[PDB]
Amino acid sequence: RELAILATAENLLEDRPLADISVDDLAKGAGISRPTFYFYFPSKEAVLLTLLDRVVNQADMALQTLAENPADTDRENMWRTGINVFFETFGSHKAVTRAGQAARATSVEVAELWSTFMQKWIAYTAAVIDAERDRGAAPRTLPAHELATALNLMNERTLFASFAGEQPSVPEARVLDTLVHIWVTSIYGE
Amino acid sequence: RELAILATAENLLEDRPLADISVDDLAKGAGISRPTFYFYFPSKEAVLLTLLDRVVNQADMALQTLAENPADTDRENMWRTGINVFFETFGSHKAVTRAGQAARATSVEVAELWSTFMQKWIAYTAAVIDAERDRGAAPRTLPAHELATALNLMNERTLFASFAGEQPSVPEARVLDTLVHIWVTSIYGE
Ligand SMILES: CC(C)CCCc1nc(-c2ccc(C(=O)NCCC(F)(F)F)cc2)cs1
Ligand SMILES: CC(C)CCCc1nc(-c2ccc(C(=O)NCCC(F)(F)F)cc2)cs1
Repeated sequence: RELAILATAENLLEDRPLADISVDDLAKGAGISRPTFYFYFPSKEAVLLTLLDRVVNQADMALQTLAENPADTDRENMWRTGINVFFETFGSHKAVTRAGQAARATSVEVAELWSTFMQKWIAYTAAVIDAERDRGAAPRTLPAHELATALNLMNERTLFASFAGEQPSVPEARVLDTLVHIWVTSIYGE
Repeated sequence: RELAILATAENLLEDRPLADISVDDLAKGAGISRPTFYFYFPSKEAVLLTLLDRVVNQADMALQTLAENPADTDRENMWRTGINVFFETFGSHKAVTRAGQAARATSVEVAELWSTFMQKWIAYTAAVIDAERDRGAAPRTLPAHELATALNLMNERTLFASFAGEQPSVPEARVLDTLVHIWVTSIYGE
């Protein structure tokens, strides 16, 4: 029934914002009553937090999997496989992505979740840049953590604008190539 | 008295969010009554829209001024002078920047203002990249408008995270050099 509430919420978020979804809407979709809903989640806000937590951990575990089983390809394709984790994971859950980013403004728990994982993904990015510099493949230009931070924030803004069809945005079918170019040139360029 | 209302609002936004500022707060600061406030602005939301409109046009007119009077320096310093318009203009009005970005979620007029100017700044960016390619200084890699869009969105997210001291963020004293590196490598890199 927890899974039914979560699937109901993800389905309804494709049609309307969390503000237009009632606890009664979530309960009906999961085949339970309102007070029975409160046995599983304290609020509709907690439901979105759990949905975002699932998608964020999905992306994180995919990047951990790549990290353990390196692809046998050139540096451009290495970075492309990493960015693609986020493109495919968040782009496969557009309504949770959209609603979760909007909740950053109003939910300390959402803001803290997003902050925690971005710090982790930025640290990992910087560690890989540092490894590329140590082996002589990348030049020692900017501080690696500072470069990693700007590239990770570029991807957050640019992928999510693309998925939402914002004006302006890179077309979704061009956004991966766009970001790979900017990561590879900025990491390997003198 | 319009200028007094606007100065009052900019001052109060340094201490608290627009949600915690009342029309009565703005009126008191400008030395007028509540109904007299409504003679100048329909809402506190319109006051923020005007503040954001002023800062956005300040940045736009600064970039127009640079465009007319080119600086006599290398390509890295050219791009640095352009990014610096946004760093100095928005970084000199941090409370309006913060409040204006937050209002994008709730105000169609704010969202449309921000969208309109980003389109203009992206078009100008793409026109300069195209000129650099035409003269043989930049290689024909990505579509220039797509590259321009991702670089402009990177700057929006990265400058505003820096000004807000978000975790994560590039330190404010490093953010200009960080962005200049990524623009120059991605625009001139093969
Ligand atoms: C083959 C193995 C060793 C992977 C090596 C390539 C790597 N890629 C990354 C990386 C991290 C973050 C993001 C990124 O997109 N952040 C932003 C996340 C989001 F959601 F905000 F967009 C994109 C790539 C780090 S190392
Ligand atoms: C010497 C003359 C000819 C200027 C040539 C250098 C140029 N610089 C730009 C440019 C445009 C936008 C931004 C930019 O930061 N956008 C994002 C704005 C904001 F506010 F969202 F951060 C940054 C530089 C375009 S051509």
